[PDB]
Amino acid sequence: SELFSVPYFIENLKQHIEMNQSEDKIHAMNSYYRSVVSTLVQDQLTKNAVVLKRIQHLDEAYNKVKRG
Amino acid sequence: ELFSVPYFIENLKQHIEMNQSEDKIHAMNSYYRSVVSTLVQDQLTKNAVVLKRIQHLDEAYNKVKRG
Repeated sequence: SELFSVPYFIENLKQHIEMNQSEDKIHAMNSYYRSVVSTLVQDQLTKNAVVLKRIQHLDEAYNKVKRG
Repeated sequence: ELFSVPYFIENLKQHIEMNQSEDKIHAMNSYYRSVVSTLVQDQLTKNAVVLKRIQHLDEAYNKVKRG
């Protein structure tokens, strides 16, 4: 719900997995992960603390989705 | 030297070669995810420094991928 939050990334990670049925679930997650981090880290407008927190959110979303 | 671009380029290549179940691109993504996770768990390095390490990793990734 909240922009760039854990549930936000959990939702996106789940949908990305569902949209790529010709790739391994874990690999689809890592692809989405690399692309998101790359975009966030290239952001020269958002505060470092905010950008880092967003990556932390994505990371937690990844760990949660992986368990399920 | 640590967590620098050349550093990640070297380690990316080592994982790609040592890995026995993932091809080039898949190995890079798995290495990347695993490293960023660690770097993000860092609770004693300044946030600016942490991001800078992740930026170098991304730059190394982009270089090894197009190269």
